[PDB]
Amino acid sequence: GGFGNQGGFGNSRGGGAGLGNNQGSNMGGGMNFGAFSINPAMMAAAQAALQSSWGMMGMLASQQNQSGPSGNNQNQGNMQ
Amino acid sequence: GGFGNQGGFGNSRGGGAGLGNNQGSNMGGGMNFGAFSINPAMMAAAQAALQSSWGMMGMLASQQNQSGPSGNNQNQGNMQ
Amino acid sequence: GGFGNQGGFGNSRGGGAGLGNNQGSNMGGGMNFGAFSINPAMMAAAQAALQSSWGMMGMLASQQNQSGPSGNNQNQGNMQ
Amino acid sequence: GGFGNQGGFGNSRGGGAGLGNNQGSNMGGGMNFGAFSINPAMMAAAQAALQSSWGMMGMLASQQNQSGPSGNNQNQGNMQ
Amino acid sequence: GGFGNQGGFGNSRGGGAGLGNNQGSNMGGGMNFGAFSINPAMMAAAQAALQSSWGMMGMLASQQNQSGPSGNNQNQGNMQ
Repeated sequence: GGFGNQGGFGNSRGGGAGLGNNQGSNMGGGMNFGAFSINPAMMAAAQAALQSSWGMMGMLASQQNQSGPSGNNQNQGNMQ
Repeated sequence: GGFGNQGGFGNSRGGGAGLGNNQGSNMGGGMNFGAFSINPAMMAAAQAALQSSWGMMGMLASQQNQSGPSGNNQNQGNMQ
Repeated sequence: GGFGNQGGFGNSRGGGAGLGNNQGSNMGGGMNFGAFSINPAMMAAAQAALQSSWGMMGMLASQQNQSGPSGNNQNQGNMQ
Repeated sequence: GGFGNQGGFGNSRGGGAGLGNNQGSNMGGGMNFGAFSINPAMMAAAQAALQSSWGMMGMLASQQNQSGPSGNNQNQGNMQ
Repeated sequence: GGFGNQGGFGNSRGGGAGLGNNQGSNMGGGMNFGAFSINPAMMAAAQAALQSSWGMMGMLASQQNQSGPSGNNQNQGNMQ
């Protein structure tokens, strides 16, 4: 058998809706997703840190260090 | 048999709705998802930290260190 | 069997809607996505840090170091 | 079997909508995407850092170092 | 089988809409994308740093160092 393989999606008259087959990956931190819809309305706001991993080896090493956001200012306006 | 393989989804007349087959991965921290819908309305707000992992080995090592967000300011407006 | 292969999507009368087959990758930090829709309306705001990985080896090494955003100012206006 | 191959998408009467088959790559940090739509309206604002990877080896090495944005000012106007 | 090959997209009556088959690449940091649409309206603003990679080896080396933007000023006007 293989190593680390991923089959396809939505074929041969595909259908349905979702999130599938993620390895070591990040989805979010301020994001909107709309499809096949009528009059959608969405709002997102995030202050965040994300860290992820798949298959990691190490010897006398240091791997993945993250220091988050600090000391920022932000302003977004209105939408009529 | 294989190592770390993932079958496909939504094929041959696919259907239904969901989240499946995630290994060592992160989904969230401020996110909206809508599909095949009429007049959806959604709001999300997050202050967060997320950390995840699959298959990790280590010897005389340090792996995955995270310091979260600190000292920020944010403002989002209105939507008529 | 192979190593690290990914099948295709949306073929032979494709259909449906989603996110699939990501390895070691990042999706977000301020993003909107709309398709096949009527009168969509979306808002996103993010202050963030993201880090991701797939298949990593190391010996007497240091790998992936990230220091986030610090001390910025931003202003976005209105949309009639 | 191969090494690191990716099948095609949207062929032979393609259809549907999404994000698929990413290896070691980044999508976001201030981005809008619209298609096949009527009267879309979108706003994005980001202060961010992103880092990603697929298949990495190392010995007496240092790989991927990132110091984020610091000390900037920005102003965007209105859209009637 | 091959090494690092990518099939085509949108052929033989192509259709649908998306982002697919990226290896070690970056998409964002202030970007708008519209197609086949009526009266679209979009705004993006970004302060960012992005770093990405696919297949990397190293021995007594240093690879990928990035110091982000610092100390800038910017102003964009209005659009009636």
